[PDB]
Amino acid sequence: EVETFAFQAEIAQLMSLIINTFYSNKEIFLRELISNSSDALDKIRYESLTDPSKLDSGKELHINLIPNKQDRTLTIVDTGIGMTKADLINNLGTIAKSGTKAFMEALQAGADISMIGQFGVGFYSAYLVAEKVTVITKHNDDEQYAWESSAGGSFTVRTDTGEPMGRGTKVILHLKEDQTEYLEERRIKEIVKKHSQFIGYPITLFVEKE
Ligand SMILES: CN(C(=O)c1cccs1)[C@@H]1C[C@@H]2C=C[C@H]1C2
Repeated sequence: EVETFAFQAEIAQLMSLIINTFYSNKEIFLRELISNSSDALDKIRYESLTDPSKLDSGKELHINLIPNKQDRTLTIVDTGIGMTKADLINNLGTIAKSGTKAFMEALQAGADISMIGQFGVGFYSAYLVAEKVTVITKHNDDEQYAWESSAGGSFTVRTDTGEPMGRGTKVILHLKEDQTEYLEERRIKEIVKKHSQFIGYPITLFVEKE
């Protein structure tokens, strides 16, 4: 059972601006997604101080970067707090409406796409490099869900039947054909060192077996 939803109009306009604007500095997408993972890890770390049982679904707090040249995917996995169904369908998009409006005003005033994280809508920079994004997520208070979108104004949410995650979020970037540099180990290392060197959780870059 797959449910299909329209993006709010502002968010659809934002993703079309991200997909259609000429902007060469695409690598900032990785900083934004790692920043999101770090925030999610911060959240479960704080909550577990007053309720240790929140870590029953996994005590390790980390971020894994998993390129896959065969599937042409880059996966960012964290063991943070995860996202509920209502987060996916309504809450986070509602919050993103004001930040989207502010970011688009700033872009008219001379800002540039690299500043997107200062508005809280950095996730959508994934569409700088990805033609489709799948998000698998598990919150302690809800079931495991798959969110997916190829832009175009709509997204889907379904219950996930894949491997159980425990707790956290997995962002699967289905990369555009000309963005496969972000599958290369030395390129990912360079980007993490440049933009994410002080993230307070272990970031493990998986290497490919082939
Ligand atoms: C995956 N995703 C996130 O990881 C975060 C965005 C902002 C803070 S976390 C989002 C959930 C909903 C589905 C995709 C977007 C909107």
